[PDB]
Order: sequence, then C-alpha cells, then structure tokens
Amino acid sequence: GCPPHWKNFTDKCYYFSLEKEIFEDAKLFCEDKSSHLVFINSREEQQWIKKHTVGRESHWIGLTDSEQESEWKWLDGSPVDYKNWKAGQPDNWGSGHGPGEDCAGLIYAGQWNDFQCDEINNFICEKERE
Ligand SMILES: CC(=O)N[C@@H]1[C@@H](O[C@@H]2O[C@@H](C)[C@@H](O)[C@@H](O)[C@@H]2O)[C@H](O[C@@H]2O[C@H](CO)[C@H](O)[C@H](O)[C@H]2O)[C@@H](CO)O[C@H]1O
Ligand SMILES: [Ca+2]
Ligand SMILES: [Ca+2]
Ligand SMILES: [Ca+2]
Ligand SMILES: [Ca+2]
Repeated sequence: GCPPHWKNFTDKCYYFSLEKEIFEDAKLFCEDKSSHLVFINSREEQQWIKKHTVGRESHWIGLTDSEQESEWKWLDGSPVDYKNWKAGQPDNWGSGHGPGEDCAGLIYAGQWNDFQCDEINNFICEKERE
C-alpha cells in the first residue's frame, strides 16, 4: 500500500534513506515527499525501525531540543513520550563552544543519541498510507 522504496508498518509508510544530509536538509527532503522525519511513538515502532537500520550509518529522527535545551519535542511540537536514549545520552557534547547537540538520531542497536545538527547522517521519513 506504500509507494515503491517505502516500507509499511501498520497504516504508515517509511523511507529509510540512502541519502546522507545535515538535519535541516533531511527535514526538507521528507517535506518534499509529503512526509516528516520519523516520530517514534512506541516500542513496537522502535523495534520495527531498528531492524531496518542496522549498519554503521546513523539515522536522523524528527526530534530536537533547539527551541529550549533539554526540552525534546517532535517536529510537530509534541513533547517526547516514549524514549530510547542510550545510557548517558543526551549529553549535549560541545555546549561549551557552541549550541551543543540539539538533533536526535538512531545509532547502534537503534538507541538514540543527540548530534550536532550539522552532522551528515542518513534519515527516516514517515507518512500516511493512502
Ligand atoms: C567507544 C567510543 O567512545 N565510541 C565513540 C562514540 O562514543 C560512544 O557513543 C556515544 C553516543 C556515547 O555513548 C559515548 O559515551 C560512547 O563512548 C562517539 O559518539 C559520540 O560521543 C560523544 C560523547 O563523547 C557524543 O555523545 C556524540 O553525540 C556521539 O556521536 C563516536 C563519534 O564521536 O565515535 C566513537 O568512536
Ligand atoms: Ca510514528
Ligand atoms: Ca542547544
Ligand atoms: Ca541539546
Ligand atoms: Ca550525544
């Protein structure tokens, strides 16, 4: 029920990018597809996503704390509920010389980590099946 290149999970469609881009460019790419950087709302969605992203590349998800440091929300303004940060993260590395890390992404085993938004990562788009 999803366009080619997209994977289905329940009634949603996901795109696991081959493209590598900084956060804002990733956000823009999904918007051009009438989708948004993935919002992970449950352990089941997290697990399904995990199996489609094993590999060395990291994947941007639609979560940031740019508006207010430590206040993580999805792009649609929804406050983070379900969470899967790796222990010790988010650490806002480098805050002493800049804005730190305000963009979230999936790393090993699917855990979340905060990156500087100018880091080049793969990404995941999400949208409704039509
Ligand atoms: C063995 C090692 O240190 N690997 C490096 C990554 O660091 C690990 O993963 C991060 C997410 C933390 O859990 C570290 O404690 C752990 O050692 C390292 O990842 C970067 O770590 C930064 C903190 O030192 C920060 O969290 C950043 O967001 C994260 O990307 C990567 C990239 O520098 O290199 C591995 O070698
Ligand atoms: Ca979702
Ligand atoms: Ca910040
Ligand atoms: Ca931050
Ligand atoms: Ca980090």
